[PDB]
Amino acid sequence: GPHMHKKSFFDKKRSERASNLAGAVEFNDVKTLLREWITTISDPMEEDILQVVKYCTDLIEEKDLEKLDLVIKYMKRLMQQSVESVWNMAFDFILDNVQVVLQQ
Amino acid sequence: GPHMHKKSFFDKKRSERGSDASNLAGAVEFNDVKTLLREWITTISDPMEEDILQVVKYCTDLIEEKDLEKLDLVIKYMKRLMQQSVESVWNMAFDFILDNVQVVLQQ
Amino acid sequence: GPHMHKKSFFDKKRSERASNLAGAVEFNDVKTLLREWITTISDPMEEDILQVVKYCTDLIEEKDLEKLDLVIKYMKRLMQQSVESVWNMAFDFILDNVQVVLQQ
Amino acid sequence: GPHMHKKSFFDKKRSERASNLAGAVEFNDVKTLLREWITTISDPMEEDILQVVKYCTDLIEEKDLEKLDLVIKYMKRLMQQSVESVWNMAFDFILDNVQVVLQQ
Ligand SMILES: [Mg+2]
Ligand SMILES: [Mg+2]
Ligand SMILES: [Mg+2]
Ligand SMILES: [Mg+2]
Ligand SMILES: [Mg+2]
Ligand code: NI
Ligand code: NI
Ligand code: NI
Ligand code: NI
Ligand code: NI
Ligand code: NI
Repeated sequence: GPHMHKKSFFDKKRSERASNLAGAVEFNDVKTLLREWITTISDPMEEDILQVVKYCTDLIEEKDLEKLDLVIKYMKRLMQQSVESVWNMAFDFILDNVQVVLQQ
Repeated sequence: GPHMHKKSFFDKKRSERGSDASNLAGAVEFNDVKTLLREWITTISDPMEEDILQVVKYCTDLIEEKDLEKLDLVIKYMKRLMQQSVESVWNMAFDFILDNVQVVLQQ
Repeated sequence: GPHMHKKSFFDKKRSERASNLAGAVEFNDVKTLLREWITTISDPMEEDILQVVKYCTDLIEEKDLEKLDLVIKYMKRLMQQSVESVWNMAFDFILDNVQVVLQQ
Repeated sequence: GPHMHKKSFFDKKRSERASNLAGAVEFNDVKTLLREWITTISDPMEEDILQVVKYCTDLIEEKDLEKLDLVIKYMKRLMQQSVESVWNMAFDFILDNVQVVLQQ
């Protein structure tokens, strides 16, 4: 019967190419991915949001809090700039779930 | 680990009433149907695939019982409310509902 | 492209008809639904498993721990009787998630 | 509230590493992945089943019908050998969806 296709952006980008987001390790590569994600996709997928949360918590795990601050500040800018409420809510979720691991 | 909760609007509403024949979350009559519709587009910021597909089924069930008259109203109502949203997710949800309904109508 | 349909058993049963499972309030009605679910369906759906967990936590909420014990003991029997690992795992998940709410 | 985690096996294996299954191109690599998937996982995920269907259709796309026959014959053996009905049904779905693309 009728169906919708939920395509993971980060799965595609990883398929096209140690804390990494869709394979990207360096901050300039990571911000290129996040820019393409936020500006190209209209509805962020749960999988992709959770893949970003894992990247951030992996940064916390390897104590690279410098990169984490850059990643969060960049996402804050782009996602809060968005006219779409889904991207505003996606940021709150990412932030709230990162804060929890930081506060441990 | 971290998680998101995808709650079905029409499942909730069917639990609150529920059922009375073609229905949307239990609602059979147009005036109770446009009401469940009314409440969905207006409250929910991100529509769920389940709810979108529950609407498509209702519409195709109308086509099935040849109630093309009620179907005209149901689509005409959603065409009104969904197209007039600022959120792209609701614009895309309408295209999907329409495109899938048109296919069955065009048969 | 190709796709799979996840069909909710409890949604169907509710459609065909204050703590309730697919509309059923009385224990004899609830055990009839659970019997039909476990003995009729080959692969339990996440939605249906979570709909059972909600019913069980709603019982805890209205302090009807008598009904809850009957519901769990009945599901233990039927789901552990199953040859299919999916039904065995579905029970563990329901039990583990009910214990959490009981322990609160 | 209560939740289930659907972890993609092939996403994990691709993350740990032109037609490929989770990065694996050569048949011995592909059969190693399929063996670990079928023998390690109790309930196959929709995403992973659809990732296998995409690999087979990608083989059809590059006209490598030799590799496709090896992949299907191997999956037939392992998935039909399984005690779990979910794996028997997963094979039928993969085969039926491959036949559709072959019939085009
Ligand atoms: Mg917040
Ligand atoms: Mg269209
Ligand atoms: Mg346990
Ligand atoms: Mg399953
Ligand atoms: Mg077949
Ligand atoms: Ni279908
Ligand atoms: Ni979790
Ligand atoms: Ni439902
Ligand atoms: Ni499709
Ligand atoms: Ni939760
Ligand atoms: Ni994935």
